[PDB]
Amino acid sequence: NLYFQSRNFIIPKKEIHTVPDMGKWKRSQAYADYIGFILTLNEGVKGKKLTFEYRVSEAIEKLVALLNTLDRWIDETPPVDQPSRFGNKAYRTWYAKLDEEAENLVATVVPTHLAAAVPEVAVYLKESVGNSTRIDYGTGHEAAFAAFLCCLCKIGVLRVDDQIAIVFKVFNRYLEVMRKLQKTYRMEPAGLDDFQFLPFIWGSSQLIDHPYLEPRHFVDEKAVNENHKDYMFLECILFITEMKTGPFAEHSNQLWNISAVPSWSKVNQGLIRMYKAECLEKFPVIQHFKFGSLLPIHPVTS
Repeated sequence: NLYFQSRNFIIPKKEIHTVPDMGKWKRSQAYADYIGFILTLNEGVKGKKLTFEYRVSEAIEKLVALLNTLDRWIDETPPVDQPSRFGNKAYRTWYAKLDEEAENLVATVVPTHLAAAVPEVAVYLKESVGNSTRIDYGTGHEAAFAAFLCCLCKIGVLRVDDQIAIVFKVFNRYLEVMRKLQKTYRMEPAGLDDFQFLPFIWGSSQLIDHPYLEPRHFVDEKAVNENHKDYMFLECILFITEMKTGPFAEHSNQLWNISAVPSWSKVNQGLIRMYKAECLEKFPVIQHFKFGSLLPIHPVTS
């Protein structure tokens, strides 16, 4: 992609200020590029297990290392006894470290000739792990992580051969770290799932045309337990059953209803529509999205 020193980068800022601003978002270059990216990754993983032998580049290993740094800091930042009954205030300590170190982290991944991109790209990383004031996490934070990855593709740090690894290695790791934050700091949800959305899209794509596992099986704990290592969708269900009390039909009714859909292809197609409507076109969710040079607010070009 960008082989020569590049300097025209912009610190991303909010542009969806009120509900009327949703039109400029839907027409934006950023939206087109973002949904394009999600769908490109969705096609790439179709029919493949997490154990598929995919290419792992240096950039991918550096991204995993960046996530491991975040994980280490959780370990270094234990929960505290506190008066409040919701999220644990140690999250704020952990978040402060990420906020101060985000550019340094991103610089481990971005080559020298793209140094000027780091401040722009790091804003997406900073925005992808929850809210320090509320100690909550939602699908807007997840979207910020996907936007971070998208930026790295846009500047050529990640390439087309990396697309399986982006989902199966990097995003997969990110979800592990997010689950650890959610559980360790008792984060509140900021609906399909309390916290996530994308892994259900990419995960259902893995299972398209599966010869044995059908959507009805994801609400069978034994099928989940026996197959979760191969399938991101099933790993998400396992986390829910660990986190929630009582019958699945009652605590996760949307997913329960989805388990009745006849095929994973139809699950995938439906989840894409649902994501666009309930995340990307939902002001309270997507108002968080920031726009710079790489994911810009200007109308999409032809």
